[PDB]
Amino acid sequence: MDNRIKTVVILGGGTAGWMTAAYLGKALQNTVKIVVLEAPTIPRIGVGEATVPNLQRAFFDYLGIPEEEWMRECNASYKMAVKFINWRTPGEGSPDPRTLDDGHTDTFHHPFGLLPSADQIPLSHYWAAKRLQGETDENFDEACFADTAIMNAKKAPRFLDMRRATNYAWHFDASKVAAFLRNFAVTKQAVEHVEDEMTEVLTDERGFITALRTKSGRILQGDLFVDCSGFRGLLINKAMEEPFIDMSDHLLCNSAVATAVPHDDEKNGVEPYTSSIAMEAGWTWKIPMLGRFGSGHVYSDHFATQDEATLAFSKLWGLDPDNTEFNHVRFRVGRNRRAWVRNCVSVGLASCFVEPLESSGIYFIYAAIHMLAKHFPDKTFDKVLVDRFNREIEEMFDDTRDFLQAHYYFSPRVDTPFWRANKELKLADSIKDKVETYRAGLPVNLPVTEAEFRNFWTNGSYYCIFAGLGLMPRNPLPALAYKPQSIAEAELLFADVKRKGDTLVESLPSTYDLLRQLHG
Amino acid sequence: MDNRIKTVVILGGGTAGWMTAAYLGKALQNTVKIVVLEAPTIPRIGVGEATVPNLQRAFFDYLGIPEEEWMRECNASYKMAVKFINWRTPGEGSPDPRTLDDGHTDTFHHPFGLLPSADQIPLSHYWAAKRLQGETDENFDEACFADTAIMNAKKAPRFLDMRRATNYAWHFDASKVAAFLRNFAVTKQAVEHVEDEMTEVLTDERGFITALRTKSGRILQGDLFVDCSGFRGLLINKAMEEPFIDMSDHLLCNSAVATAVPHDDEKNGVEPYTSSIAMEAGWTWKIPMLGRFGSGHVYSDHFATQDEATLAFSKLWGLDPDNTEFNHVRFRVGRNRRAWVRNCVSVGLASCFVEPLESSGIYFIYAAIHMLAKHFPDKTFDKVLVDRFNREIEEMFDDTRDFLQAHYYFSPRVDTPFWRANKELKLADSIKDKVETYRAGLPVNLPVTEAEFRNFWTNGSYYCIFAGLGLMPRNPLPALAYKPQSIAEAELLFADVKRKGDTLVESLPSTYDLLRQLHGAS
Ligand SMILES: Cc1cc2c(cc1C)N(C[C@H](O)[C@H](O)[C@H](O)COP(=O)(O)OP(=O)(O)OC[C@H]1O[C@@H](n3cnc4c(N)ncnc43)[C@H](O)[C@@H]1O)c1[nH]c(=O)[nH]c(=O)c1N2
Ligand SMILES: Cc1cc2c(cc1C)N(C[C@H](O)[C@H](O)[C@H](O)COP(=O)(O)OP(=O)(O)OC[C@H]1O[C@@H](n3cnc4c(N)ncnc43)[C@H](O)[C@@H]1O)c1[nH]c(=O)[nH]c(=O)c1N2
Repeated sequence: MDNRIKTVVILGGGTAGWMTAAYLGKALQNTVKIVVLEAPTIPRIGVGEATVPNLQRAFFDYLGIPEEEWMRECNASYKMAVKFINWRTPGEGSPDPRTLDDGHTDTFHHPFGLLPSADQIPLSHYWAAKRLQGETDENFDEACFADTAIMNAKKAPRFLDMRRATNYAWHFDASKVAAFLRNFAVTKQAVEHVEDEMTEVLTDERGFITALRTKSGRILQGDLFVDCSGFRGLLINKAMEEPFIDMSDHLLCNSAVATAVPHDDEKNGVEPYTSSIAMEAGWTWKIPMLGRFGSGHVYSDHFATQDEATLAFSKLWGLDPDNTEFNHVRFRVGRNRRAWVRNCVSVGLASCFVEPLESSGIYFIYAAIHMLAKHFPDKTFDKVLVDRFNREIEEMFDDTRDFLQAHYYFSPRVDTPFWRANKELKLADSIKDKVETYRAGLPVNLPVTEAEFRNFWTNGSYYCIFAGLGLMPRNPLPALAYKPQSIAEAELLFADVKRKGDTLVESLPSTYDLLRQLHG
Repeated sequence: MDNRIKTVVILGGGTAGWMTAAYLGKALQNTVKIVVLEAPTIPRIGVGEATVPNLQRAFFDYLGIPEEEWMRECNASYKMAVKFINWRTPGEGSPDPRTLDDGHTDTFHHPFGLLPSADQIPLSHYWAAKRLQGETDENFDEACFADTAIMNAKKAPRFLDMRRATNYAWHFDASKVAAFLRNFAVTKQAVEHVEDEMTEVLTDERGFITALRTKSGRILQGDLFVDCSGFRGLLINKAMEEPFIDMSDHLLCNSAVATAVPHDDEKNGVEPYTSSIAMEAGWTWKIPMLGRFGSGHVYSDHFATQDEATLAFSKLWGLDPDNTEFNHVRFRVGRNRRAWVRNCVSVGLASCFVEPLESSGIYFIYAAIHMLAKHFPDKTFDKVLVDRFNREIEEMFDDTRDFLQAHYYFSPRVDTPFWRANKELKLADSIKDKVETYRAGLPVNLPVTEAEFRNFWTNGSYYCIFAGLGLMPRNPLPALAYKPQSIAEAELLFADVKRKGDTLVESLPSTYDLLRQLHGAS
């Protein structure tokens, strides 16, 4: 008896939809019919985008697509961290860092460099102990990651022989990634591409979807439906009546204004990182690419009108407020009660979302798809398959939401009503527990070298954001008081970070030069 | 004012005690005074203990003690698995397997070999699909591990050149491991050994221990106390008054009768595995070493009297009850509500315990030790360090309690009250959750190759036990129906098991011959 899913209908032709078609195309080995229904009429988000390092391994590698192939197609650039600018100090927006009391610029990094360990203790803890004992004033990113010296010099993460120097994620234009995966899906995975608008969702009496009707009159039948229709959530929210859980009491930002600023790569090179530039009522991203950089001011629409934000955004880069090609989007912050209901699976903005502070959005998509491939059902829609998928989404999303909440709740700024309101907010119990662990000087979420998605943000990453913002431990890791040999060892690791950080800038090619050989 | 712990007092000098002293002696880098108070007691028959593969990485390697060096000191032998004999068929115990309704012997293995994967799916899942679809008649352990063929031939997990062939753990007389560690702490880390009986625990107004009185009139001052006093929990249960949570409503067995049996190694060879031989009111371990095997009937004393168990144990091996030297113990099952209270940390039998069906005892020691070192305090005894250590202990203990529940609740024997009463136990929520996941065809706790202690028992292990006992998923993993190529890729994996089983059975030395060379007996 064949009780398999025979047809999969994906509603949506943005990044979520085509990622889904590309990945299920590879995963279901031409046993299922895959249809993408997408309205050219209804724009897709596409704003210039950044990612995290597992993208290549957990997605493109699955598709059999080498990095340098996809990268060359979407004008892709290298990302080694998020660099935070003017998060600690008061004032209006500026690209340039204000000065701290110690005379350092108000900047701190969030690299993806893995912290070295000595005696089963990561370097961060050795660094925190010397700090709290008055034996060093040096900053955490400068002391613990060579990457920092590479980024400040704007050098690349690869040599010209393409030998890897450091860990890195990607910047790219979303549209181009969408377009690349659309061609891939259609011409290599044989996905049917339907260009039209859905007008009606047909369900049966048990509340399962049977087809989507299009304005042209075609009826697209299917056994499984994936909702990549964006924030409107036309299947999961509208048709299935799954409620969205609003979480504007955990993160306040709900709006953005973006554009693509052109840029002189011969003069200033290219920064190999995403900058996140604090503002009075939020922050602004900057995503360097060959010839241009994407940017956008994320803000709360309770603390600023579309005007003020557009104006502050425009001031930042010296843009004309009245004749610029702006991109205004209001966004959901939260997750659906249940991500997958009956025979509808939400993926993308139809599912969960947080502001783009740590580049969560594309990660969420390929993690949800992977979760769906693993729990892929037949027509009986086993309750346990659906519920384990849903528990996995739930955990992945709360992990990230708390890590983001950590960026705002510990910030010292109190100059504007936005920043003050970010301290009135209640922290989820799980983040408070981790803060407690941290304050006791213990590690939070030690790395383990699938289940990455459950605990994606490691000790290294909590230290960048806590110690960067100035949240320190109450005291040093107590065990270190008994470990004079391990402390000496860690002095060698600290030297090793400086000697490597010195050696690589002298030998490494600039980011621009590396993007020259890669691209046109 | 220096806030560090200057003196650590360990009560007890069995395995828990001397592992604690040696590990702390390395971890605290001679900045702390370590004192072991323990009573001489007496010397007893070594009924043998079995272990799991991390013992060397997580403990002996930390101390810089090479495998061969410590094995040579405790007549150790190799363990590639636990082998379950007659857990599916009724009747009195026999070392020899009974024959199942389908013609197979009633034996199944729990190896330590990690499973291979095709398309991010464990080979177990390919086996279960074929099995539920009628495409293989083969057992899980035969299908998915070459260790099964190596064990059936009694071949060693290493070659004579000492090159590794399989994953394994150890068999040994733990009294000797304790004596070897005692020597190492005393000669190489200047531990203070006080051979005396503790008679009083002194405490201050806030409930903290300040010193231990001995019979001879010592008052041993300390800042941190480790309770390694055994089941008595003299510090954590008596002095600190921390309740033990009895958990005999999750696992029934609470007793053991054990002896060491001389063995003809030139005749029978040496099994590289621990055997679990099902009995009417329990089960009996067989833990081979060179020259003898340790053995012991674990039982519930609600369902059997000591004399009954002891007689059934003897009959199993053809022993003369009156001419055999037995050790007899009644053990508690559970954990202390908090393993660490104030300045008293409990380790070993003083802390938590479960029957030794899957070799949890020494594991619980070095795991808790490791957790103590990670959360090692000063004299402020920050309540977050104490609470996180306790969190880890109970998560470690529940993982293992869950795993052991799976062994009994899914046994299809109904022939005696003991076996029936196993099926009227309440499963914990988390083991029930795993069963559901398994029953839906999904993986259970997928492997990821520190934090191993959270999630130690992985998908392979849950399949060895579930499938061994007869609990199958209700239907294959559904994704597999859509993956004709992955299925074919797993067929090659199945073939690599068979071939590697053929080669290693031909090329490996007998476990006997390897032991002879390692212990220098030939
Ligand atoms: C301001 C901002 C900034 C970022 C991000 C979001 C936001 C709001 N993200 C998230 C990321 O952009 C997002 O995950 C995808 O790129 C686009 O999401 P979707 O495909 O789900 O919806 P999207 O809205 O993009 O597409 C919806 C699709 O559904 C179709 N549709 C809707 N209604 C229809 C109907 N009735 N009939 C037919 N079709 C219909 C649309 O036409 C379209 O094809 C992100 N992530 C990241 O990793 N790093 C980053 O830097 C950012 N940056
Ligand atoms: C039946 C059975 C079978 C097994 C196991 C246990 C049991 C009960 N174990 C567990 C393992 O054998 C055990 O945990 C350790 O070997 C010994 O643990 P302790 O040191 O905590 O107790 P243990 O009882 O050995 O030591 C207590 C110490 O405290 C001392 N003491 C008590 N009161 C005192 C006082 N007032 N003053 C001074 N000193 C005092 C004692 O004298 C002794 O030195 C096991 N594990 C495993 O990993 N695999 C296996 O196969 C088995 N098998």
